[PDB]
Amino acid sequence: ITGTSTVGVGRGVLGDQKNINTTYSTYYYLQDNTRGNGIFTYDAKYRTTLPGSLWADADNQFFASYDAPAVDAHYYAGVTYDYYKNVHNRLSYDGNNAAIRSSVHYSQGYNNAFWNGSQMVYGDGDGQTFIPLSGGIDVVAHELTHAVTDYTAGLIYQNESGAINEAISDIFGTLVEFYANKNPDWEIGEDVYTPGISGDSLRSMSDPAKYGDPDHYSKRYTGTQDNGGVHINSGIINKAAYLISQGGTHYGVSVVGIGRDKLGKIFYRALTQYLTPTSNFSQLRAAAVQSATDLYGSTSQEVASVKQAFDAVGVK
Ligand SMILES: CC(C)C[C@H](NP(=O)(O)CNC(=O)OCc1ccccc1)C(=O)NCN
Ligand SMILES: [Ca+2]
Ligand SMILES: [Ca+2]
Ligand SMILES: [Ca+2]
Ligand SMILES: [Ca+2]
Ligand SMILES: [Zn+2]
Repeated sequence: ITGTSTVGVGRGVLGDQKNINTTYSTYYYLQDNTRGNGIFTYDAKYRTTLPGSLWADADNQFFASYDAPAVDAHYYAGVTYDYYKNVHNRLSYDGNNAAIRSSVHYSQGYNNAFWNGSQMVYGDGDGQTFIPLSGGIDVVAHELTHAVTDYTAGLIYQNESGAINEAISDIFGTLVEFYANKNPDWEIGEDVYTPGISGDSLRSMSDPAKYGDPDHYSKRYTGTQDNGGVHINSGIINKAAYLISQGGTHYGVSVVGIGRDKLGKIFYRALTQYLTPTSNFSQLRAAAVQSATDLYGSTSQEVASVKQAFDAVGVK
């Protein structure tokens, strides 16, 4: 909408207060004009029609319980935009400052979030498996990263290319969580998953097997559920990424960690310069090796550590 840029205040899903960028034109809208061609947050009103209504508020204060998922979807989309711009010199998901749109209050009891090809969508959860999913900064960044992948490598959402697609979203979701620096970890979704159980998460990158996911190519899932295991076999790549950054000895193979920033540079370059829609795990290894070579040199520790990490997870 046309209006003037304003700053509202509200509370997110976890009860924390934050300022948000809004737009005033009769109402205050969840429309942040400070980033690209805007960040826009919509109310899906418990239905499945998308996007729903651009979020309108009478007083620019967002402290109602119903407001909380919108506050966080809007704010964390801004953090994710800032990460891509400031760290990777990427302007929104398309590289051209495309408007970023999210809908909250999608459906009833909906234990998931997704990118639908055009926008982000967040359920409220059923209150037992999830609380509203935009409360997780890693979740929000996972979703926006699907848009980045779709505009760049274009990894098809099936089998190994789809597991790479998933891992890219977990990797950058985690790197955004570290960028914001509030309780960062190598776990996925912990802030919104299972409110009645402390210390768990949907997936672990540091130890995927904690939640049943493979941590070695020999343990990969080969069936048809979950689009050929895209959220399962992502553990193999998540583990490799974790090892590149943090190091470790895994199935007897030692990896010297090179840190999160270099992990992010290597994988961002692989995603945007070398991967293709049908890349498999072996092709990802080659893309990561080439990316590290471009950035750090063929004889660098960074290249050596990429090779060790893929060796450790059984990907040649
Ligand atoms: C981080 C988690 C809390 C949420 C995450 N959800 P996701 O992996 O973005 C689902 N996307 C999808 O199916 O895209 C496929 C698709 C394509 C077009 C239209 C609709 C759907 C997940 O791990 N969900 C499984 N628990
Ligand atoms: Ca209000
Ligand atoms: Ca965390
Ligand atoms: Ca996390
Ligand atoms: Ca929990
Ligand atoms: Zn995903």
